[PDB]
Amino acid sequence: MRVAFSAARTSNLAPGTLDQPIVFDLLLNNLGETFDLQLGRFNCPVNGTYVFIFHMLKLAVNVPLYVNLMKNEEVLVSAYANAGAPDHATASNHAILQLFQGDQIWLRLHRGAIYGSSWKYSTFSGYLLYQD
Amino acid sequence: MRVAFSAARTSNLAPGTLDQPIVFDLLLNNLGETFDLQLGRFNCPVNGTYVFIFHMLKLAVNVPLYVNLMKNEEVLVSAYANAGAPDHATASNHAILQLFQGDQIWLRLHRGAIYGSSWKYSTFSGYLLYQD
Amino acid sequence: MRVAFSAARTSNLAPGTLDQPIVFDLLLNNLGETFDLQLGRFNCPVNGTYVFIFHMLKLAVNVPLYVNLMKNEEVLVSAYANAGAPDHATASNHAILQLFQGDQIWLRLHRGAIYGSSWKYSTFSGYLLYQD
Repeated sequence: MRVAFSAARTSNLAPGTLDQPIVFDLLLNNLGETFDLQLGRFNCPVNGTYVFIFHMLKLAVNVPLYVNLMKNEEVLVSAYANAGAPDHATASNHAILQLFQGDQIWLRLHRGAIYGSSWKYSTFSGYLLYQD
Repeated sequence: MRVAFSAARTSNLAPGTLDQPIVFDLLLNNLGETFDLQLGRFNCPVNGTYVFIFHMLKLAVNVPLYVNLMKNEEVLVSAYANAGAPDHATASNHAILQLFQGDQIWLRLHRGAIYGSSWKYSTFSGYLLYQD
Repeated sequence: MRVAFSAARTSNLAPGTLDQPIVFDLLLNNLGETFDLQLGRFNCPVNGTYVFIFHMLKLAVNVPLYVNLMKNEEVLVSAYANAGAPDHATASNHAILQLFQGDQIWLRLHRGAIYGSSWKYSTFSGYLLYQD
């Protein structure tokens, strides 16, 4: 009945193929124990309205970053970042939606690469707003 | 007593003049039925503290994007995006405020143009945090 | 038991040294009276889960912007912005965490400079999600 997670990447993610899940290595919060770091997946524990937000810093290489917020296998919302130079830029978006118990929410690295360090530029959080 | 909307643009918005409302074509959520897609307006149904957030991806043209979050006819907070090249960039901000029943919250495209597609880069959400 | 602040900078901040606090001059909201504008500090009034978010627009000079969300003296999460030219760009991030009464949350300008005007590009908000 109370759910809130906040996760960060503290090391770089540069997958060898397109459309890979963004796994996280650190949790700033995991109230309700709903977030699986190793899979990078939020497991919905109760039917309700949930809020999600993410900020992904891209690696400082001249290659764009595309990120999707996913519900199961569906793209919900997306973000783009590109510096037009070997520099960082940030891909961010948010969503509010009704979920059912068992729904999985996760972040997909469609294309590009993500910067991770102990300063936690690259973050992903969500919480239960209204139960039902 | 429970209010949450999340809207997206799935087609481009390139108004012919400055200071035009950002209309939305798709709702990811409309708990409480407070958001009018066609006008792009949130109609406050009850006095309370509300949270708003937006992410607007600009068209890939060398022209900056300025967006205002509006309360009735007043600029509340603003966002800027510019790539310095024919590339996308994202204008985002947020606000938390006390509203009265009948207040209207909406997004204004001050200058520039907004990218819309089925991948839903360009989003606008809000919700009731505390009733009163 | 109900806490929500939203603050903005309406004038430029260009500190003479690294790692300075971002003070705010304007409050869009201060439900619970927890935010000290002059220090730019949120004073946690009750143990609970809190959400924070910020958007900082950098000055239009070719110098990057680094911002940290701080808990007492600890970096929680960070943001970067750079245009690669004399142009604005936005440093944003968010976090959800458990705090105790007496904890202080604030924004640190690690390096760079922040743009402030009446259009309120540069914002910082937080609220109590769950008391306990």
